Amino acid sequence: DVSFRLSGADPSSYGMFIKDLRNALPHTEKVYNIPLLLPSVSGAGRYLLMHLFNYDGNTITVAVDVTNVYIMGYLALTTSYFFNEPAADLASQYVFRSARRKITLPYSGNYERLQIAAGKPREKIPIGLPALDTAISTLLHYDSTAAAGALLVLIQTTAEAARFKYIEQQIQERAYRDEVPSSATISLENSWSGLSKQIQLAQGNNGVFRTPTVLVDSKGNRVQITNVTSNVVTSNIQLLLNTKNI
Ligand SMILES: *[C@@H]1O[C@H](CO)[C@@H](O)[C@H](O)[C@H]1NC(C)=O
Ligand SMILES: Nc1ccnc(=O)[nH]1
Repeated sequence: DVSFRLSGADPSSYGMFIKDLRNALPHTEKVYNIPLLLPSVSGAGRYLLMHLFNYDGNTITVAVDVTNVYIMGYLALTTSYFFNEPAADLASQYVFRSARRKITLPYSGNYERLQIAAGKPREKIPIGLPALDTAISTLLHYDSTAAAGALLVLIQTTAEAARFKYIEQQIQERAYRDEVPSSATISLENSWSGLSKQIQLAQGNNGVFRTPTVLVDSKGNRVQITNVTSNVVTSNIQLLLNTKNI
């Protein structure tokens, strides 16, 4: 398991949590020096538990699929909550079994459905450590509309930060003040699968992407990633979705 506590949290302790999260995801090889997530894992070993504590010390446990870093569901006191999707129902067979009741959320876990439920795109939702503290607090007591927004914050400040050093740094910059994500942040989130695939396809293509990936950069400018010498590949991305899952 991995843990993070918002009480006394600063950029350093957050960075330690994101390091812990990355290191909890198993891999057998690296591709261009980046850990390649496994094609599959069977049984309960597929799911990582993240223990998150809000400023007041209340806690949820979030279940994360270790092959793709997708949040499947979470436990708040004696109630489990899972996304309305087969991967999440499957996860419900293995985690939080001792919960007194299980609630299936009235949406799946993908960004498009969550944004619909939340009533806003995540371009408009501030993120940061304060927003994460709020999100944890919200998830403690069932409210499916508020939960959708909280889950958008949660996914971005955990999973997305694990996937990209840039996003981790953006959240560190928002340690004490929330701010909506940069366009670059949004772009990276949306491109993780594409980048993961192209970096793998480059293995037998001399480091050249079969299909270039269009990103937005730190300055709001739209750029093309064509090969593994790009900073996105050498710096930034920290985990690869296995092409077998793409
Ligand atoms: C590779 O990508 C680098 C970094 O973005 C770029 O400067 C260069 O033009 C590209 N070279 C090839 C061979 O694709
Ligand atoms: N890490 C993630 C979990 C759920 N949905 C996502 O889009 N990403």
